[PDB]
Amino acid sequence: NDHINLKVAGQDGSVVQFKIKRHTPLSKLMKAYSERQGLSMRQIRFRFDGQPINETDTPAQLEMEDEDTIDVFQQQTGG
Repeated sequence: NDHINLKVAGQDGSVVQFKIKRHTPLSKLMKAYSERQGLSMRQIRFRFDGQPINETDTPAQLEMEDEDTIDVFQQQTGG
């Protein structure tokens, strides 16, 4: 029954938690989050303690234990 409780805080004043294993990439959490929230899979950015992480993350997610907070933001910058 080992699961990581990630509390992602969206810039739109949205607080949502997710329960998953610490042996998989952020692609799962990011997708399930973006898909559940109301975004796209071509414009996302996860901020963890000022460290922009992509959906293809893993090492950092593995380093964690369970109690970790994140901040989902939307920044692309065109031009």
